[PDB]
Amino acid sequence: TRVSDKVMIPQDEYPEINFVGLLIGPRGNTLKNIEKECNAKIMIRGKGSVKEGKVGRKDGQMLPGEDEPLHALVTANTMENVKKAVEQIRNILKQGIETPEDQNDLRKMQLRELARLNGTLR
RNA sequence: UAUACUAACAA
Repeated sequence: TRVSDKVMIPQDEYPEINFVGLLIGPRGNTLKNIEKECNAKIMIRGKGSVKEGKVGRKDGQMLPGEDEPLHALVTANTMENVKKAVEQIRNILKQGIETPEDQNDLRKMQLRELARLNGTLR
């Protein structure tokens, strides 16, 4: 008895940017956070998901990157738990680094969650 | 020049 629900990333305009980053966190703060909240399982699948085609780490495609577009598959037990979980996740992607007019100034805040956490805050 | 980027977990 497990429910699934991934978050679609606007790969039509943006590649994967901090969508995978912010959604993850340092090592995976955002991932484990929502995981400990509604008992969900965050796992981004697609091109830029497991830092296999980005910078920082080593290069060398290991997982197929021609099928999955760019989404963060979040599992759980009930649709309710995964629902609220996906909600926050959207607040991270939907806004990403080009957050709506609601904020915009805090567009870089998605990087502060990790920064202020590891002292990486300006 | 934190001018913040973090990639895990899984695949």
